[PDB]
Amino acid sequence: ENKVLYAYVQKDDDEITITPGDKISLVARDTGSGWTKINNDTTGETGLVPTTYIRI
Ligand SMILES: [Mg+2]
Repeated sequence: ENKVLYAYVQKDDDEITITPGDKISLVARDTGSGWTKINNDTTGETGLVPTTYIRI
């Protein structure tokens, strides 16, 4: 299953918070920015997180 490995707190409007154990789903893979767009179904939010912090 998809995983949050490392916690990240939102820092700009396009980002979202993730914490280990949250249920996530992919929106769009990183194209070279270092960020992946996801949904966090635990929190209900959608946006960018650092790619290395998750496994999708
Ligand atoms: Mg912005």
